[PDB]
Amino acid sequence: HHLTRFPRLEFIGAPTPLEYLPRLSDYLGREIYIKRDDVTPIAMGGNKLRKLEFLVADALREGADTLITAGAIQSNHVRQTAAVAAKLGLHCVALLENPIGTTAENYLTNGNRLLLDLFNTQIEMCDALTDPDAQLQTLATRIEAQGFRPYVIPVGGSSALGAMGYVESALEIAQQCEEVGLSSVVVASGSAGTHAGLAVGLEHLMPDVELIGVTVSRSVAEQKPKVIALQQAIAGQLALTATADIHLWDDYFAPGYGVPNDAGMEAVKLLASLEGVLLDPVYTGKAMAGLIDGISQKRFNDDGPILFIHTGGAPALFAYHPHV
Amino acid sequence: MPLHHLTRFPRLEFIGAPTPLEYLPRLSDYLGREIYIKRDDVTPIAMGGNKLRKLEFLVADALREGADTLITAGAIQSNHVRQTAAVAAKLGLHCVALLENPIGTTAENYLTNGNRLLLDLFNTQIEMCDALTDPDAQLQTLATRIEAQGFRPYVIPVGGSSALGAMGYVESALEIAQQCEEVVGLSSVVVASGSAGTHAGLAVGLEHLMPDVELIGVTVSRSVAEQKPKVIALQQAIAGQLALTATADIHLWDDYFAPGYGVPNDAGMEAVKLLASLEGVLLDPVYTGKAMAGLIDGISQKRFNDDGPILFIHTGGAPALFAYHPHV
Repeated sequence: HHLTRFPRLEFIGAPTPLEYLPRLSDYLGREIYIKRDDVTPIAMGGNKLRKLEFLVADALREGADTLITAGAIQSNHVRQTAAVAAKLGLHCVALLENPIGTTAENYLTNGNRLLLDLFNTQIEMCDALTDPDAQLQTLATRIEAQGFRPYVIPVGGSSALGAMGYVESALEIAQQCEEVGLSSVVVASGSAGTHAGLAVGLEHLMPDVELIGVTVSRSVAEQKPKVIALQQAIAGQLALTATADIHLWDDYFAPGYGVPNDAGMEAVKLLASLEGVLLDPVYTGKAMAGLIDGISQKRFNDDGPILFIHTGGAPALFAYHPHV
Repeated sequence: MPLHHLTRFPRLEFIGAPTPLEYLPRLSDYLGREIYIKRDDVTPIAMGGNKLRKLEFLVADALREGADTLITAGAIQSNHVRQTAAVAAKLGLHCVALLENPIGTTAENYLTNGNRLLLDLFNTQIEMCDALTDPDAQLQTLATRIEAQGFRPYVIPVGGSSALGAMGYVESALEIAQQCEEVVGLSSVVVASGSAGTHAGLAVGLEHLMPDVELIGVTVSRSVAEQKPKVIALQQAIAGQLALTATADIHLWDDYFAPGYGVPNDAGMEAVKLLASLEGVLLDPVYTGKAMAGLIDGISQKRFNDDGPILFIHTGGAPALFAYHPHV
């Protein structure tokens, strides 16, 4: 590796659990393991915290007093960023959109959005995040003009820097699995930092394992370029090469980002009832539905054990109830 | 050494590593006093909480008995019920929950969101009742029906608070002593005092491992006079089970729960807002927000034994935030 060049804050501490799922395994007729990255100590957890360890460390080095990011009203990333800002005495400004055009009260005011208010997040609404990076720059300039020193975190925290958090996650995965068959790894692939980070990390640590990203917002055609771009950026900045192909399945997110679907909700119900594990309607439920259908369709490279990366998202359950 | 009889009890592994014990620099700066936090809200199972430590012992006991069904009781928004149901799902045990509406609310998020929502995800069989007037008797009656179906039920009392359940918090005290060793000299510990198992287990553990430390229970449902005998009964039962004596006086503050169990109050809400905004920590309107409100007032009014470090036990409760929003 030799990746320990980048400054980082310790938000997690201990490696997150890697667990066997004996009831799901028995039901599916396949060995399933889970990386519990939904279990991190800050504000109901999630994958974005691993990214923020690097991103907020960078922010501090720059002497920032404000964090600015963007996402949907129910963004897990925004909530995790708001919580970290609170913890560190930093202001937080969030640029928020309603990506599904709902007026359902729990989507609008409960779940992750409720938490934002608890963290004293400054909320800026926009009609659509059509150009996130650009819109974030305009906000940052406005906030700076008010007398603050802002630091911009991209949507999903998915820069090459943010993605370092998932290179780190792979190291944990590597050591946690050295006593396991191993065949495949499944993760939700959205803003792509998690996917890319694991891609780089797993190429070097567990080259025999197939990494599958189940998309939550885009076709394979729209997503692969994003993931490759980040994979190569991470690789360069760690003085490695990344030659592994990127595997994506885009069948499991219709009709769009932040809209639940039946396979997704049924995946949520299955994991909850068989294992007492909570997924979410936007991300992990869709990714899991992808895993299950992979077994249905004999879609994995071989029939060996599968590792699902639980990236979090469960507070959205309370926003999506009863419907959107 | 004194707590070695704990090894005698079979126990499941739900927690794993010791939960974090963290300094709270921003809260400490505001309050003018060193505040630490024991993060029993961060557990791997279904959004965590104190109840998981009790369940390690209770469910091990159920398994030893050949039980296939966990039966328990609580409020619709009970964290205990939610954690019991999660554990039952995980182990392939059936779960039956006797629920009450403690506050007479018709708010739809209280009736259907938060913890109650999660119950359906765990396939919990739900039995409503008008009021838990006699929980032990009502749990028994329900266990008889369940048994007639051929199930093999294990009854868990409200909050998981039996002497056996309470061993989880005797165990937690051992973690706390270890984690503080060389790192900080505690003066005080603050925990919400509900069904009394958490308070009692800590009381026994802390008496033997950190006898100079002042343990304060902030009541969430009862006056000092109603609550104190419940805590003492468990304290003594726990000690007996471990071949120990427990001579420590139990301390309780009851000024922070009004107008009653499961009703939010202003100081509770302000404590929730303070912890969220200063530390990114999520408390809850029923238990921890009220206990924290007590800690804060205790500092303001100089109620503690001295001016030294305070440890807040974060027992969990956050999923209730979503059920109490926007109001009840």
